[PDB]
Amino acid sequence: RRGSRFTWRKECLAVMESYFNENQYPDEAKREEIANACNAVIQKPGKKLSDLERVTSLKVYNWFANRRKEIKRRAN
Amino acid sequence: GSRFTWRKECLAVMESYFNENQYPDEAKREEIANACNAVIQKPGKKLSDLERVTSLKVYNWFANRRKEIKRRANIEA
DNA sequence: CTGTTAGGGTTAGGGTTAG
DNA sequence: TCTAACCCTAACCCTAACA
Ligand SMILES: [Cl-]
Repeated sequence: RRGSRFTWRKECLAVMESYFNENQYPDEAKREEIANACNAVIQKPGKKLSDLERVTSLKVYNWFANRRKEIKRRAN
Repeated sequence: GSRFTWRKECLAVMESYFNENQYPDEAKREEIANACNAVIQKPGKKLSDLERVTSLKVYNWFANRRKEIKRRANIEA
């Protein structure tokens, strides 16, 4: 975990939250869908997405999981 | 004041460890803390809870140090 | 028997607060 | 002002409860 830390861009979070309200438990395929969705919003024309910037299904997973946890905790 | 303040000697000690490893575990942090206290400890005087060094404080400092460094890096870039 | 993952933890980067 | 303590949460580990 000592590597530089990834940041979710405001535009990705929108897609995320959109998909999150619909359903908070995306399956693998769904996560891939959301991943491509997010990438499509951030990729700059004419440039490939760096491996550090590209959203993967796993990032999406962890995001959902973490959010669920934060909510459950923030409900006392 | 009424907030914890790092004594120079303590900082020196901690820095000596920071240059070797920047992520000391609990046990190591105990060692470091005890080292610090030993130095700032005066005879026949119990160190007040505030000025007393603990593994948690060491932890906080190490983290803050790493972060300060990462800032200093971006400043020069 | 093989394979997934919820949700209980922890570690640590980038930033903000509080005294 | 100065910075120790804290906040948030990305990214992982672990085991029970499944399919
Ligand atoms: Cl931290």
